[PDB]
Amino acid sequence: TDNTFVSGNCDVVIGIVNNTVYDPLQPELDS
Amino acid sequence: TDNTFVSGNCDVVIGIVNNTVYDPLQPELDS
Repeated sequence: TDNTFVSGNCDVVIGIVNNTVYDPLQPELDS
Repeated sequence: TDNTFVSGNCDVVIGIVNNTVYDPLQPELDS
């Protein structure tokens, strides 16, 4: 999430794909 | 906070206004 940014949804961009975004906030909450 | 940068204070800036900043850490710590 620090390297990328969110804008809109995935129903507009042509050729878009799926992946898993590793949020740095997640493991720190579980630590 | 990810789209704005903090510097100085609200006494030196001329014509500054007041607003609420969305802290991404707030709903994550509450969740």
